[PDB]
Amino acid sequence: PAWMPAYACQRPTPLTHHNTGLSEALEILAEAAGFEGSEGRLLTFCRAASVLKALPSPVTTLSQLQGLPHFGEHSSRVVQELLEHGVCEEVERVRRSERYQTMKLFTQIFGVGVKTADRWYREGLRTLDDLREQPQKLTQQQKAGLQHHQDLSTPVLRSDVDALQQVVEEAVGQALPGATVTLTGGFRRGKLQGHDVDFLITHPKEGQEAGLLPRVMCRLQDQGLILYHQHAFERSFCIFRLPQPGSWKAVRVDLVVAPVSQFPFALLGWTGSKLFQRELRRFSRKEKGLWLNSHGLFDPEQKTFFQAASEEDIFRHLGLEYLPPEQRNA
DNA sequence: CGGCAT
DNA sequence: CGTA
DNA sequence: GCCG
Ligand SMILES: O=c1ccn([C@H]2C[C@H](O)[C@@H](COP(=O)(O)NP(=O)(O)OP(=O)(O)O)O2)c(=O)[nH]1
Ligand SMILES: [Cl-]
Ligand SMILES: [Mg+2]
Ligand SMILES: [Mg+2]
Ligand code: NA
Repeated sequence: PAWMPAYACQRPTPLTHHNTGLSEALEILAEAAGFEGSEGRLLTFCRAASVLKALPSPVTTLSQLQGLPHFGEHSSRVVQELLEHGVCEEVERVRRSERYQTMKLFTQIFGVGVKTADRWYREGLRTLDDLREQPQKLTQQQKAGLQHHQDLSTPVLRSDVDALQQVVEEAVGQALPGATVTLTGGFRRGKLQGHDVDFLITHPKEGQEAGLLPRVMCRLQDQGLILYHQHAFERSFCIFRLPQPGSWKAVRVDLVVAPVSQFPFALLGWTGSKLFQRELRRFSRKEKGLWLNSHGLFDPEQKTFFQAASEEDIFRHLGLEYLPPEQRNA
């Protein structure tokens, strides 16, 4: 064989695709690699999973893997076992292990990463109740993640997004006339549910957006909408008290402010997917010698930044065919 | 061998 | 360390 | 784990 470029940013990956079972097994091994501190193995298994998402058809025979980037002996054996038996022993052993289940439980708490989760695991902790019993071990961020864990485990729906965008737009418009709010993250790629809602805020006049995020946060807090926030800043990782009929639920909301000169770069970065953006930044540095992030695209030889008005401008400058957000689901 | 996004 |  |  199939046409398959080596970088995920070089091929469309739609929201709905084939090979979900194969990819899900490889993503288990990727997650497990991360839990053991092997970020390189995590990347390869993520990349191999992503290749299967971009293929035109279901993989039914091992021969359909011939020539594909990021498939070597290990990833191919996993697919082979799934095709020949419907299960992969290594994947089942990982999935059912106490280590994997506990690390997954702890790292899905807001404020907990692999290193913290592993420290707790080595100390004998296994459940969220164990963590509540030892609050000396917890940052304020982790306390918020634990306190709202049940709600944060509930998928965020489009109806939630629409309600949240309205209250964010109200606060932004109170804080700075003419400022705008753009939905980014997974919902912009067409995802129907998510773990949070991500919003990008800017203003058409360069510089007007300075100091905006603290003013937005104060106005949301005054409406009773903020359960948790981190506190001059450009990114806010919040938990909102989202009104529901007769009640409310906690929802993670991320806010990012960019000057309008940087808006295309921030929109590109925050629309994702995470793997798509890692691969795009890798492509930029290795194939073009340019450094890419949410602020800009830097040429370290001329010592200049590329001026962009659109995401299309950035793809074109990197020599890449443009992909709309719904084809960035790597 | 070492990189693996910023 | 955590976060996007 | 895979590859530049
Ligand atoms: O490590 C990261 C995490 C996120 N990002 C970018 C891409 C990602 O799509 C976007 C928003 O991050 P989220 O964690 O909110 N992921 P997403 O919105 O894609 O999915 P969901 O929120 O449903 O998990 O920010 C990175 O660049 N690096
Ligand atoms: Cl960034
Ligand atoms: Mg998101
Ligand atoms: Mg987010
Ligand atoms: Na976490």
